Amino acid sequence: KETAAAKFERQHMDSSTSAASSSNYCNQMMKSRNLTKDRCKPVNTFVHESLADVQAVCSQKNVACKNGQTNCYQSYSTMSITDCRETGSSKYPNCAYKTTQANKHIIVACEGNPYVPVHFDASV
Ligand SMILES: [Cl-]
Ligand SMILES: [Cl-]
Ligand SMILES: [Cl-]
Ligand code: NA
Repeated sequence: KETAAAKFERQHMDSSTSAASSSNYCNQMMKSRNLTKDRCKPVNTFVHESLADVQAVCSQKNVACKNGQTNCYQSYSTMSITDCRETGSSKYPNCAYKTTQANKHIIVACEGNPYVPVHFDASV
């Protein structure tokens, strides 16, 4: 049974590459992180920074989350990210994703002790 912090790591951290350099990155990563197991997760962002750098966002700019909560934090700097989105022709179990690489500020919700990211809210 997965902790919220561990779920964030599994869904959103990819420190092993500096960027998505292939159109098939999302198809491979959504599968290997078990985000296509019982259904195709429609949208998911991977962050290509160290875990420490992403955890540090919880001490950066405090902003509102989309849902009105006030435990969201926006990174001061831009980060390398890859947005993965199901294509219109995708449907389980043959999940298919579009890969879009970008450099953007990330916004995460943080909780707990230690105070760490538990939800990916958006990128700007
Ligand atoms: Cl898993
Ligand atoms: Cl996401
Ligand atoms: Cl402020
Ligand atoms: Na947790």
